[PDB]
Amino acid sequence: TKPLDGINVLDFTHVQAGPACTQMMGFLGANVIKIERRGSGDMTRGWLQDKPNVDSLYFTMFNCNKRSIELDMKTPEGKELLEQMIKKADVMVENFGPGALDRMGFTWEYIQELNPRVILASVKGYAEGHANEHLKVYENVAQCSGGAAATTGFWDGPPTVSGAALGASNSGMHLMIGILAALEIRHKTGRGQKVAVAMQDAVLNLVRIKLRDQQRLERTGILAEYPQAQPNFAFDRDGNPLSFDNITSVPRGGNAGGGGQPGWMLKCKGWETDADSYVYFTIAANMWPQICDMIDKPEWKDDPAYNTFEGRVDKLMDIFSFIETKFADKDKFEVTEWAAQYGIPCGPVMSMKELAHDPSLQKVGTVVEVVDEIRGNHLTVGAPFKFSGFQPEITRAPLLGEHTDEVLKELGLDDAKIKELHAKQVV
Amino acid sequence: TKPLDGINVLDFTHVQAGPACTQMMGFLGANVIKIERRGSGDMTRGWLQDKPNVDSLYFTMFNCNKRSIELDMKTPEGKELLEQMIKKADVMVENFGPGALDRMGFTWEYIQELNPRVILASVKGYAEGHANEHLKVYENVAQCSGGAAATTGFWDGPPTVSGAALGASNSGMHLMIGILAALEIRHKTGRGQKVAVAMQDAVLNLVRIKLRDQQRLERTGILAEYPQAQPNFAFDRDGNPLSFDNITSVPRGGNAGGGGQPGWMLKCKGWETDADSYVYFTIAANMWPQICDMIDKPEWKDDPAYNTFEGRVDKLMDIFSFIETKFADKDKFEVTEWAAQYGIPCGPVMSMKELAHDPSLQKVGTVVEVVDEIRGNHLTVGAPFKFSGFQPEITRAPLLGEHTDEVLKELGLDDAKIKELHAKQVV
Ligand SMILES: CC(C)(COP(=O)(O)OP(=O)(O)OC[C@H]1O[C@@H](n2cnc3c(N)ncnc32)[C@H](O)[C@@H]1OP(=O)(O)O)[C@@H](O)C(=O)NCCC(=O)NCCSO
Ligand SMILES: CC(C)(COP(=O)(O)OP(=O)(O)OC[C@H]1O[C@@H](n2cnc3c(N)ncnc32)[C@H](O)[C@@H]1OP(=O)(O)O)[C@@H](O)C(=O)NCCC(=O)NCCSO
Repeated sequence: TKPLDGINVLDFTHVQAGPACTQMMGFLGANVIKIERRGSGDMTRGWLQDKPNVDSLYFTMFNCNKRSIELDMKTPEGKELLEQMIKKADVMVENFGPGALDRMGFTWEYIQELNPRVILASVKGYAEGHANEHLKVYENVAQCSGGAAATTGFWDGPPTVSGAALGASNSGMHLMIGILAALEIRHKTGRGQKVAVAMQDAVLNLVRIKLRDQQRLERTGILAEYPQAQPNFAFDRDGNPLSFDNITSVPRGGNAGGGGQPGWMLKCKGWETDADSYVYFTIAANMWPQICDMIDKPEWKDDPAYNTFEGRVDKLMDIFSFIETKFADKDKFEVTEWAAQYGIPCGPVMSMKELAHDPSLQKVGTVVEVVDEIRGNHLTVGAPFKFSGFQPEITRAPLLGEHTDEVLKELGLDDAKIKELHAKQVV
Repeated sequence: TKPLDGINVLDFTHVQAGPACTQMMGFLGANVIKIERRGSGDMTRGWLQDKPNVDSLYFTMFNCNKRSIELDMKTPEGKELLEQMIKKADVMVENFGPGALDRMGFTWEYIQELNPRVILASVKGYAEGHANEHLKVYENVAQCSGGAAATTGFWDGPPTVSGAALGASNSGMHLMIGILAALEIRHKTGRGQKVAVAMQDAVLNLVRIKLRDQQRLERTGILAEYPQAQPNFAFDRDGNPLSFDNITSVPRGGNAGGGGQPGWMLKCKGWETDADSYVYFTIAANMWPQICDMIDKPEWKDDPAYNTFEGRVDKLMDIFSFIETKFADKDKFEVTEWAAQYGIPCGPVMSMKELAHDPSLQKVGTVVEVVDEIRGNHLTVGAPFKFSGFQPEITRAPLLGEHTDEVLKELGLDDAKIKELHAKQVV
C-alpha cells in the first residue's frame, strides 16, 4: 500500500525545509508527530496570515498529514518525554539552528544510546566541517551561497533569487532522499544513521550545470551557447560590451537555455499588459529545418551561417528576435500549439492564477484541494511522484497542541500525569 | 556500507534529469548500467565538448559511477537482451519522450510480466493524464509550465529562468525519492511499481510558496511583503505607480524574501566591476533588536513604525537602501563575518569561480575532484547528503560501450555470440 506505512517520525522542524520533508513523508504514509513551541508553535502559523487568528497558508501548505504536540524542551520533564518518543520513532527530523539539538542534551551519540534503530535527519545552512558551519540561513541566503543567485538573472542586472524554493523545499526533498537511503541501510545493518543536508549543497546540486560551465570557461575561454558569445549583443549598465574575453566566472545569461538546448523567453500577444504572456522557445540542433518551415525562412535551411549551432553563435539573439515577431498576434497557448505541430519544445509561462485552477493538475493530483472544516478548504501541491499502486490521502494541518493529549496517552502516561504536565507548563 | 549496494539499475536515461537520478543512486552504491545509442550514445557526450573527440563535461559530471553498454533497441536481438537485463534489474529508469519505451514494446504491463520485482521509474515533461502529456520538454520549458518563470525576476522585466536546474536535476532528485519509496513498498509486498515524476510537477513542488501567495492574493487582494505593496516604490515599464489594485496573479518581486523572512540583494564594494559583489540580507522579525545594533541606529528599537513587520511595509526598501550604504566599503565576506556576530541570516553571492575552488566544499565532499586517467581530472558535485556511516566513492564516467562485453558476459552469453551481436550491429 503506502511506502512509509508504519514509519514513526519525530518531527522537530519549523519554517520550510524541514516541514516540507516531513509533510511529504506524511503524504507517503508516515506517522508524523510535530513537536512545537508552547504558545506560538511553528513560526509559520503567524506568518502572513490571510485571516487574523487563523493559521496561515504558509503553515497549512507545509504541515498537512501531521499531528501537533506542544512541548517545552528546555524543561527537564520535556527532555524525559522526548526520550520516550525517541524510543518509539524510526526517524527524527530537525532544522533548528546549528548545535541547537545538541544543547538540549540530544547529540547524535546520546540519541544512539536511546534508540540504536533511529535515524537522525538534519537540515543546516552549511555542511558540518565548513568554515560557515555555524551560520543560520533562510531560503535566499542559501540561493546566494550555492551559486544560483550569481547565475540567475541578466548580465546587466544584479544576482537574482529564484521564486522556486531552491534553498528550503529543495533541501527538504534532498533530506527525504537521505532519510530513505538511511532506511535502506537499516534493512541491512539493523542500525540507524545520522543524515544531514546543507542548504548550500542542495542548491549547488541543482547548479551542477553551472559548475560544468565554470570548468568549460576555465578550459576554453568561452561558453558558445550564452548570449555574451554573440559579438556586440550584451552590454553592462554603463554600456560597456560584454564578451568572454573578459569573463572569468559563469555569468548571468538571461533566459538562455541552461542544460536544455538553446532557447529564449519570447513575448506573445498582450505582453505589455500581461506579465506572463510569454513562451519559452527552444532552438534544438536537430530542428533547424522545422524551425525554418514554421517561420517561412526556406532560404535559411541550407545556409551554413544559419543551419549549425556554430554558425548561429554570432546571431542567435537576432534569430530569436525575428521568431518573436511571428508571435505578436497570438497568445501563449496558440503559440504553444503551433510549435507543437512541428515537435518544437515550447511552452507557456504559466501564471500562478492559471496553475491554481488548471484542470489537468487537479486531475493528476498535483494541485489538491485539502478539506479543512476549521479554516476553510485550501489548495496545496500534492505528491509530485505518481505511483501505480498508491494514492496519497492529504489531510488538514493540525491546530497548535491539537494532539498533545492523544500523543501523551500513546506513550503510556495516565490521566493524572497529563494533567500534571499541563499545570507545570511542559505541554 | 552503501545504502544501495546490491541494487541493480537498468539505466536508459539521457540528457540531465534521468542521468542525475541514476548517477546519484550510483554515488550511494547502486550498480548502474547505462544503455546508450550505438555510435553517438547519450547526446550529452558530444554536447559543448571542451576538447574534440573527448566526452563533454556535461556527460562526465552526470555519468560518474556508471558502466556503459551500446544497444540498438529497435532490433529483435536488442529487445531480447533488454528482456534479460530486466530480469536481473531492481529498477529501470528512463526519460525518453512520451510513449518511446512503450513503442519498443516495453509497456509497464509487459515489464511486470518479465520481472514482477522490478521498479519502472520515468521522468516526463508533463504527468500522465495531463492535456500536454505528449509534449517533449527541456529544462526551461518546465520552469515555465511549473510557475517558476512567472514568479522569478522583476515586475518591469520578463519571466526569468533560474540558473539552477529546476526542471532537469530537480526532477531527477524527485524521481530518486520516488524510486526509494518504491523500494520500501517492495520490502512489504514483494512487488515492483511504476513511479513517474513530471518536470512540471517537480518545479511546482518547489514553487509551493507561490501557490500560497496566489491564494493569499485571491482572498485579500494584497501581498504586503512584496515590493508592489510599498507605496510609490515599484513602477511599470511606463513610469507609473505599481500596486496590488490590478494584480490578480502572483507577480515577480525582484530580490524579495520569498519563503524566507523579508530580505534584499545588497551591493558590496566592487559591484560595478564584479557581477557577484553582493550579499543577501534578511530582516527576520525574530531578530530586529540584533539588527538595530549593527546598523548603528538604536532609535528604531522603540519606534513602532520601525519595530513590527506591519510597521515596516510602507518603507521596507528605504531601510534596505540604508543598510546598503553601510556595506559600500566592505566586500562580501567582510559583511558576512560582520553579520555572523549578531546571528543575522546574511551571506555572500558566491560566484561559480569561488565555489569551484572553495576549500570548505572540497573538504566536506560536496565539490569533488574526479580522478579520470583517460580524460584528465575534472570537478563535480558530490553527494549533497552526508551520512555518519558512509562515504561515497566517485569514479570516472564510462567511455561509450566501454562495458558492453563485460555486461554481456554477466548475462551468461559465450564469447562467440558476443562477436555475432557486434557484427549484427545490435551492440
Ligand atoms: C530557520 C532559522 C534561520 C531560524 O532561526 P531562529 O529564528 O534563530 O531559531 P533557531 O536558532 O532554530 O531556534 C532558537 C532556539 O530555540 C529552541 N527551540 C526550538 N523549538 C523549541 C521548543 N519547542 N522548546 C524550547 N526551545 C525550542 C532551540 O533549541 C534553539 O536553541 P538555542 O537558543 O540554544 O540556539 C534556523 O532555525 C536555521 O538556521 N535552521 C537550519 C536550516 C534551515 O532549515 N533553515 C531554513 C528552513 S526554511 O528556509
Ligand atoms: C529530452 C527529450 C526532449 C529529447 O527528445 P529527442 O532527442 O527527440 O529523443 P527521444 O524523443 O527521447 O527519442 C527519440 C527516439 O529514439 C529512440 N531511442 C533512444 N535510445 C535508443 C536506442 N539505444 N536504440 C533505439 N532507439 C532509441 C526512442 O525510442 C525514441 O523513439 P520514437 O521514434 O518511437 O519516439 C525527450 O527525451 C524528453 O522529452 N524526455 C522526457 C523529459 C526529460 O527528461 N527531458 C530532459 C531532461 S534534461 O533537460
